[PDB]
Amino acid sequence: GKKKVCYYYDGDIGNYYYGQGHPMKPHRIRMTHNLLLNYGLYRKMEIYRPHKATAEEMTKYHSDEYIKFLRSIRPDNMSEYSKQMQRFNVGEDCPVFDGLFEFCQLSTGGSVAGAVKLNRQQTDMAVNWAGGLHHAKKSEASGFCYVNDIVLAILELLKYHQRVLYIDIDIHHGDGVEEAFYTTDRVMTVSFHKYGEYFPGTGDLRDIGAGKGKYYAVNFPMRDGIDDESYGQIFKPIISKVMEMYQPSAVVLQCGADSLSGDRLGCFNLTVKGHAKCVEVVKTFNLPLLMLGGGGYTIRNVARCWTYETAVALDCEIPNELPYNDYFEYFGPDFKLHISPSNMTNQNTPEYMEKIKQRLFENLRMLP
Ligand SMILES: O=C(CCCCCCC(=O)Nc1ccccc1)NO
Ligand SMILES: [Ca+2]
Ligand code: NA
Ligand SMILES: [Zn+2]
Repeated sequence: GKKKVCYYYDGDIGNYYYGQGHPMKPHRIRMTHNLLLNYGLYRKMEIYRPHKATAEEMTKYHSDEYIKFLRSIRPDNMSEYSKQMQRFNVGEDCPVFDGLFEFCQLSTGGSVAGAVKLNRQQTDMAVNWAGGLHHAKKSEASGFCYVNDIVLAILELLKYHQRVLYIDIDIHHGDGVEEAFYTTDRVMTVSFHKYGEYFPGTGDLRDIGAGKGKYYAVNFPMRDGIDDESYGQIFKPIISKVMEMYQPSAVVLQCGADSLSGDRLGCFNLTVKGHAKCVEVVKTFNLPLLMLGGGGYTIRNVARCWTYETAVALDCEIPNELPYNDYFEYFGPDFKLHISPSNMTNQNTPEYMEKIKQRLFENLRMLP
């Protein structure tokens, strides 16, 4: 049936600035919010302002030393932390910016609050577009991510759920999440990503987990230019097999929008409909679902993607003609919600797609 959706957003989020030339723009979360408000989606869901996650919350995963450094580091005292910055990988991809810790606290707070809401059985779905920062490690920032809100949200879910399924549709491999749960069968991690001389360099299909976690990490490595047809060819069959074999009681879906056509950093060719079909596929399983953000660098397309995926979560049809909004000029020259794929070559042949799927199916046969 139609589901109860709780959505997390803090109006301050859009003001956090990574710095001149940095592609990660928290402003895209505000654009997403303003667009979905203008479509009238607030009438169908509960809108919550997340709390600022504390150090006690963050240290359920991250080390005390790393969190203390994030809590202390500022552009004014940077010069006194040169060594600490190199140790925790802060300074280039993961810059020090005003309000960095507070940005982490709000990104994390939405994911953790959403997980609590699902655990209490007070919502069917929880949405946190400021979350999904999949690369952060126990004691290290990485790929524009500092605090792993996903790992913290899954640890919250594990209090009430024996098995939690994690699915990652961002163009980049969900390394941080896969790493945290690599040796456990209590979380199965499933990542679809561009692989081969691409950030972060991990997610080979041969990386399948270790110890009790062997066969509980799934990687689908892809080439440049994947399209809606090819993605759709494998996503439903793989998720269906995962659901059948793994039988999770809760799901976390990372919806990184950098897998869309025309992304500033991405090299895929999905449309918003192709991306959102993933949400529709996961939705059909009727399991408690936490939907998260992630990458996404062509901000107009990020706002379109996450607005449509919120409408999909709500089973609410919305017009293709964009309503007026505070960022209306960003959506030109068309002013439409949906996007067209580019003429880029799809390097993922149908044979390649079927072969990787068959290899992953062999691995899934190894589950109890
Ligand atoms: O989307 C991501 C993170 C991608 C991180 C890519 C790191 C390399 C990079 O492009 N860094 C960079 C570029 C311009 C300015 C500063 C850093 N994960 O899902
Ligand atoms: Ca991914
Ligand atoms: Na695992
Ligand atoms: Zn990404």
